[PDB]
Amino acid sequence: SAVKAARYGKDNVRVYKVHKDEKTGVQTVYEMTVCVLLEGEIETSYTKADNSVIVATDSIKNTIYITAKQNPVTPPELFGSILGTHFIEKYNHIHAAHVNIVCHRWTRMDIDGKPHPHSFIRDSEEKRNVQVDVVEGKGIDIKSSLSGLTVLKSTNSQFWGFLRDEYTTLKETWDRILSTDVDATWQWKNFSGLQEVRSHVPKFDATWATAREVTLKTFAEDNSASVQATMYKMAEQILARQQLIETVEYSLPNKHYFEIDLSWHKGLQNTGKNAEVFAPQSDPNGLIKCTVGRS
Amino acid sequence: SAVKAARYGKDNVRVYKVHKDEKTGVQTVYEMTVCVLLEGEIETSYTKADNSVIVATDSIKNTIYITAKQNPVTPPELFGSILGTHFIEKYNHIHAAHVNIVCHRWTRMDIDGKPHPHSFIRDSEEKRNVQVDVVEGKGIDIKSSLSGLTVLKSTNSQFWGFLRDEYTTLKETWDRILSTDVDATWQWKNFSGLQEVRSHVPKFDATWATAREVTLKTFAEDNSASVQATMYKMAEQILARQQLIETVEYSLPNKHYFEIDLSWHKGLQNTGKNAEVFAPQSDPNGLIKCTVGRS
Amino acid sequence: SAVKAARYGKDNVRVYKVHKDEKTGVQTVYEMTVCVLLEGEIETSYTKADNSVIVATDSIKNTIYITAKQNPVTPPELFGSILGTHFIEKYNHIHAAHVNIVCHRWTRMDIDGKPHPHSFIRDSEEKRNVQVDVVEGKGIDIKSSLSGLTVLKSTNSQFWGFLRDEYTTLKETWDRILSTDVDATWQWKNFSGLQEVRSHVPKFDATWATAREVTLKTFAEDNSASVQATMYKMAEQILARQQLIETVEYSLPNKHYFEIDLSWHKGLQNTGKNAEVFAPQSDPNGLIKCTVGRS
Amino acid sequence: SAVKAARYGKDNVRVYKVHKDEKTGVQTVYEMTVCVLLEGEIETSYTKADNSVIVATDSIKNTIYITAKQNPVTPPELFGSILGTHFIEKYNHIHAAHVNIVCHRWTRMDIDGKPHPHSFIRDSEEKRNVQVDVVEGKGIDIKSSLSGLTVLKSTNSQFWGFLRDEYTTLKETWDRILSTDVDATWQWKNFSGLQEVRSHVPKFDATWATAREVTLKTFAEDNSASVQATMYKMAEQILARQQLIETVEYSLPNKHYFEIDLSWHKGLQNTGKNAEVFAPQSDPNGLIKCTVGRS
Ligand SMILES: O=c1[nH]c(=O)c2nn[nH]c2[nH]1
Ligand SMILES: O=c1[nH]c(=O)c2nn[nH]c2[nH]1
Ligand SMILES: O=c1[nH]c(=O)c2nn[nH]c2[nH]1
Ligand SMILES: O=c1[nH]c(=O)c2nn[nH]c2[nH]1
Ligand SMILES: [Ar]
Ligand SMILES: [Ar]
Ligand SMILES: [Ar]
Ligand SMILES: [Ar]
Ligand SMILES: [Ar]
Ligand SMILES: [Ar]
Ligand SMILES: [Ar]
Ligand SMILES: [Ar]
Ligand code: NA
Ligand code: NA
Ligand code: NA
Ligand code: NA
Repeated sequence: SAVKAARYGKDNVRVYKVHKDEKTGVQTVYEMTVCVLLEGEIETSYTKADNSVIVATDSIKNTIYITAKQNPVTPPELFGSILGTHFIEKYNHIHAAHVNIVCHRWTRMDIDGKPHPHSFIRDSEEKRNVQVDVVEGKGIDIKSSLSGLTVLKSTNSQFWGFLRDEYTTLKETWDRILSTDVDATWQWKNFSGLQEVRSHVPKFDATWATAREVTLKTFAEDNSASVQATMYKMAEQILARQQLIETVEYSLPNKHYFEIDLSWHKGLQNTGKNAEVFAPQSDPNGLIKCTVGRS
Repeated sequence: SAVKAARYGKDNVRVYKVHKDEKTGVQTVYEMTVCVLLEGEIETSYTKADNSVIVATDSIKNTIYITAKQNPVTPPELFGSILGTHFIEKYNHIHAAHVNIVCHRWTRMDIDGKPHPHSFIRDSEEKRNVQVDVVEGKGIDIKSSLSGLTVLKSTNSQFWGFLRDEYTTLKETWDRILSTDVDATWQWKNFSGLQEVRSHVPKFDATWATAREVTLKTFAEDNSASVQATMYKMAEQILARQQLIETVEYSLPNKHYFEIDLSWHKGLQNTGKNAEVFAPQSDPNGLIKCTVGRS
Repeated sequence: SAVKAARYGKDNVRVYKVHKDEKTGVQTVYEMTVCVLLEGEIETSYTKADNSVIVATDSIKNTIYITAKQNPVTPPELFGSILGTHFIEKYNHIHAAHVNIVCHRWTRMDIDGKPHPHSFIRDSEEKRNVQVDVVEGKGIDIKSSLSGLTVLKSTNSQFWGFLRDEYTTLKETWDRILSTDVDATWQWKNFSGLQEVRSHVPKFDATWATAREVTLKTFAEDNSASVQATMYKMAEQILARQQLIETVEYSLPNKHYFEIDLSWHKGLQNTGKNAEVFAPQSDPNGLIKCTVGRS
Repeated sequence: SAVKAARYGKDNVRVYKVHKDEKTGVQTVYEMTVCVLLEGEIETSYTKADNSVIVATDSIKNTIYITAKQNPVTPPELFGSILGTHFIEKYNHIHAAHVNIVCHRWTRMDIDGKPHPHSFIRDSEEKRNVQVDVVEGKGIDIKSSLSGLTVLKSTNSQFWGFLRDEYTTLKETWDRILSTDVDATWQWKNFSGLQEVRSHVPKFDATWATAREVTLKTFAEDNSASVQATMYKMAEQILARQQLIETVEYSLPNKHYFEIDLSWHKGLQNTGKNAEVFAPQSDPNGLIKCTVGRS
């Protein structure tokens, strides 16, 4: 036997950081969950009980906290790049660092219409994420994403003209509910190293803001022919607005809301134009995926 | 043997309802999860296989959908009262209906600064809940609550002057992080029946709004001596603002954020006044509970 | 305003303990999650920022670990009694300790048909639990439970002769699937203190084993008329087998498995006697509860 | 813009099937969760609102139930192959079917030492899984796995001789707890189509049984130098025992159990040789991955 592939490190490292402006009193908080997995000349740790090649996962955890102490943790694309670059530069035998960051929302509270200097609310479990792959000799590959953005529209969704055969029961509809959890990923041009990442820093927050705004506006305004057709419009708009993105990927559940026929009870009319009460379906769910690039 | 207590019915009934203003085009959505459990002269279903006394849980589910079709589903205090009253009035042998409703957030989207007529976002997993106990001859007992309201303040939290003995390691602090998930419950005066509930309908949304506003403002503005002292201030303010509430109950985790001593690494200073990077603790957690009434 | 009720302490305290027989080499592991909440003369911590009455939740956590070091952690009824008794005896102003323990399964591995001396498997997420309420002057109230015991029978379940009215669509059946997650609780006679608990120690493991055996055998062998009728048989048998139990409580979901009519496709027969493929329903679920005592 | 990649279908399809031997009365149950995603000439559904190319996700769901009715659902490698082959053969424009199956445990109950004919227990949340990729012109690629197999050993785990630098605090140890959740995957030789899969059917259950037995025996018996060294031994043994497997992959968390120094309290000794009470750590966790092939 032989090792064909190997990576190891520390997962689920919870990190908080505070910035304190001691001139204004304004405090800003950041909270994330970090995973760092390393690759390199480590096969002997598996094959020969050779722990000399192991940078302990416990040491990787310490390094995450130290790096957060020594650097801004925002945007997460930059933090992940600094952290990944540390491992491949520090250790001659480590050749790749794979950094995943989940950013948790701490939105400043408005109290009596004024932003509070040091109080925050988790406005929803929506995440901003990065996957930063730092590969010696191959630069820095960044995928940025938003996930767990849960939305619903009560009309201006349609689904008709689909294939109908002996497996088909689904009625065509010209007016349905559409609800999803948005998972949207934008894949950056390869960066040569930390300098090139730093040269583009403002684009990270700006492209995340664009991706979110385009997702919400397209969802709300598209008289949707399908999940497929609506998600493609989101992707093409995001590509049009940031030349440093190569691809946009959407992964969208179709979280079904079924009509309830109540006509068996006192002739109640609750279908078609009279549909008011629906049964949200926990499972199963449509799952629709696209990766869109430049033609 | 004998039945000392019995209740049964349907749990986890997911319900959606849409209101459509066909004059303005504005659509409004409501989504909840409903549980209805019945009590009454039902012991023989347990003791003698006597299913004649069982209103099938499947029929309870149908009744939830029918009631939602025939009535507004807001405020949940009213909906729960209508639903509970249905079972004790319809069935001579059913003497109590216990209705629990969890209300899910669907907040109207703002697109280009304008409220969208039919698109919504789940802004966080915060819930508004009711427990409505409709008991034949004993009226309607309502407990209203907000839950899963997750907040953090980065300073203006203290914890000192606690008991110190041979079991104590905790350092006193005059400046710490405080984070919790707010579970706040207000218990209404007993109502005689549906008419009395209906006579107070506006107070339900108003008292929920008060409970939330008081929670957020007190949390943000109290230079906290403890979770105990801060939560008591929230309760006393809510009681002062609604005479139809008898008690306010808070159940608050203390979601700890630990300092990380980094002085072992290049003399890094990350404690006390220099604390920037913290380790959020998933478990264990302080758990602090109060029920506050009028003196 | 005034404090009507108050309790506080530490939740979600994960504890592991190992016993090592250094004569046989056999090691035995225990893992639990502990919650301790205290009551007593603590209202001033809420009303006057008086932290002098607070035994810090951090100190409660330390005390859990110290108590586990100084005592066996099995059976959990005894451990919870020792832990609760510590707080009301140690602190003059603490008058109640409420101890909840969840016991996690670590079942010894059988390797090549021989029990391994120090390797364990989590055979399912089934829990053994206790709630121990130690109240100064009122002794020790223990509720023992098993929970998350997930079972299914593919036949010998029936449901007919239930109430049928204008809310009813459910077809009577003489042959259905029955599946549940068993939550069974047995409530002990009040104990005067730790000595009386210790005098009954063997009964705790024996009564848990009885409750589990009776649950499984009754579920498997009862040609069930309803969840109600089957659960009552379990309760009456457990009461018959342990005179120191006062009540037995079951809380059982009816985890529905729906027939799928496939007759629309090539006349496939998949209902009634021909039913082979079913759709497990995640929600909603029947929820059936009983408390059974001696007549 | 252009579609670079696209797949869609139905996720989270819960399926139950019963087999009834009407000669012996013995009933056997199967429960799974199925996902089917299709690829093919479907880009116009995204780009031009062309629903004619869409086999509705609802129809994919119907097809899963119909296929389960018409075929055995075991082993899952065969069921997934039949299901995937259906879509690429039935639809000229569908060129790939990606079938993921999670198999849920329903283990026959033993009542009074006799196997019960129709009663089952979920002995733990351990899963048996398949990923079956059926690609027109490229045959059938199967990855088999077991997941959520949670184990602990209380000794005969070591971790020393790892890299020590200015980022390192971890003490070397010659005796620690090792606990993990086993995720093990074996990747089959490419199969030309359904006939070749069928020709190997007995090997699926046999190789799953081998993978589980080798995992448990190696974990229990290896005086472990690291997670790396132990998992490699499992992989090399599984490869040695089934020539139709090309690779074995393990993904293992190191679920840490920390010593608790209690020497601050009455000089209690709970470290090193005296360590009895430990603090299970929910997060962070080491994460160790290998893919092993033939040299
Ligand atoms: O088995 C282990 N492998 C590692 O890579 C590691 N790092 N810290 N502890 C560890 N234990
Ligand atoms: O066993 C059952 N009990 C009930 O009360 C019920 N209601 N619907 N189905 C049911 N099954
Ligand atoms: O606010 C707090 N209340 C307490 O009771 C406590 N105990 N430890 N830390 C604490 N913080
Ligand atoms: O938007 C949709 N896309 C689909 O592919 C689909 N299939 N069923 N319903 C559907 N809705
Ligand atoms: Ar952070
Ligand atoms: Ar969409
Ligand atoms: Ar609703
Ligand atoms: Ar608070
Ligand atoms: Ar334990
Ligand atoms: Ar039952
Ligand atoms: Ar199945
Ligand atoms: Ar291992
Ligand atoms: Na390197
Ligand atoms: Na009645
Ligand atoms: Na006392
Ligand atoms: Na095809």
